Amino acid sequence: ERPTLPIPDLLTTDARNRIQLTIGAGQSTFGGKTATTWGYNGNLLGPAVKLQRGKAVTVDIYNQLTEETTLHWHGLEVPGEVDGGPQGIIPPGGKRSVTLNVDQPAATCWFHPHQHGKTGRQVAMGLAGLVVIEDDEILKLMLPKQWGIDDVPVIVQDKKFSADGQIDYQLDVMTAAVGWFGDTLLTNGAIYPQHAAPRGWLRLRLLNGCNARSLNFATSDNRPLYVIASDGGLLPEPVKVSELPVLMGERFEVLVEVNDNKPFDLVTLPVSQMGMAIAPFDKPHPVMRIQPIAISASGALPDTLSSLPALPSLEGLTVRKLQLSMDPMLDMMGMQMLMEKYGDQAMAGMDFHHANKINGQAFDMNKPMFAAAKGQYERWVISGVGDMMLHPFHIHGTQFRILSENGKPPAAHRAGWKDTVKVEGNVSEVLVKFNHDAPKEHAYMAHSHLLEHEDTGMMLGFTVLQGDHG
Ligand SMILES: [Cu+2]
Ligand SMILES: [Cu+2]
Ligand SMILES: [Cu+2]
Repeated sequence: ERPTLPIPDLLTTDARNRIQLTIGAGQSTFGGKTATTWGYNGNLLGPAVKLQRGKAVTVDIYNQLTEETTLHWHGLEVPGEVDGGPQGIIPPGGKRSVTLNVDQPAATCWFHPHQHGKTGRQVAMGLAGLVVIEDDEILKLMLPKQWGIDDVPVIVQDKKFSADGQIDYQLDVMTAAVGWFGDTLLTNGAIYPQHAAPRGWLRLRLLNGCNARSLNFATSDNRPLYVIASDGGLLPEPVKVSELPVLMGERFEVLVEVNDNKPFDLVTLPVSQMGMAIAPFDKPHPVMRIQPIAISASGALPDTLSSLPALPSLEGLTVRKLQLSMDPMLDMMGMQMLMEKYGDQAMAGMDFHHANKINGQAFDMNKPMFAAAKGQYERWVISGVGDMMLHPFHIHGTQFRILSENGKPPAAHRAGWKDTVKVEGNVSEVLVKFNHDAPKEHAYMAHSHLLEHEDTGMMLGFTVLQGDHG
């Protein structure tokens, strides 16, 4: 029998208004082999922290690893001091506390390490958790809302393991060039689980938690997915899709219909990204089995969900150009190693530690590239012209609107609030506004979310201090 889908615990504040997260090493089992893994409040992955718009929470973070880490709340708009970028060091055996004052629409965000140069390994070892933000608006909708029954998080990740069963992560030339990817797909940490869902509407909060692998969700029997929310919250109305591409670090919430006596699989379809259509990912691959059950369910697919504000006029806004690049030598060496090992299938459908760059500079923790304005829209133009690697570009401190995505206006289910934009051999443009401060000592990051590229230099720091005084 397939294992049941693990359900992260939904963790709320205690009487002291505190949430405790312990970062630690333990053991997990994959395919009958034990592996050392890391987790928040457990052996692997983490809980779902539940936050309400307009309410403060204090998080106490206990680092019980033997190495430094940081804790970043990806998708949360918070000041730099509590954003948990690479400057937010938590010593091994130490504790750090942050007060989060949540001020943004309901959405599914997530959290993960951001340790300088080591983010890929620390996520690969198992660290990731979820953030569920609620507000008044969303609860009035009739959405499926029973956590772990008809409202379920789905954190999808690949791993590769060595013969001893341990997770096999090394940041070497090939993995630095193409990304860390594996042959084993996990869904909330389990291999091909089943989830028992009541007849009616099932809400899936999908996260691509892979280091480097893009995904493309669909159902085994071609039933549609109704997209209701993206990274930064609800869309204005549901968007019906037959397939749903999801970049690394992106979330979408979808509703799917569950009918009596008709089990089906959520699957991922082959993608056109270097290295990612190697067997078993050359064909549709299962993510999990949905098994209909007969218990109570009241959830609805609402005709209307929210209102999206009009894009502001673009005239007169500051433009920032961010040119992404990879060292041609790393690109050539890594691509050759990939082709030699896997052959043509590795391109199907198509020293090095500071090799990857933005505007000619590898990330410098001591030197923010610029100071962005506070409380003012800017247009950021991000280019990957010059290579054909996938760069899901993420900017801390904001939920943004995509104006142009890699050659075209964004797809309808990508036109709302986003914290990731596709850049791949073309140029994208986003409209951003920073509402919180970030000083040089706790700067915001902007980077590709292909973690091995972030780790080898494709990140910049930026500060936010003041708006116009002119
Ligand atoms: Cu992230
Ligand atoms: Cu982030
Ligand atoms: Cu980041």
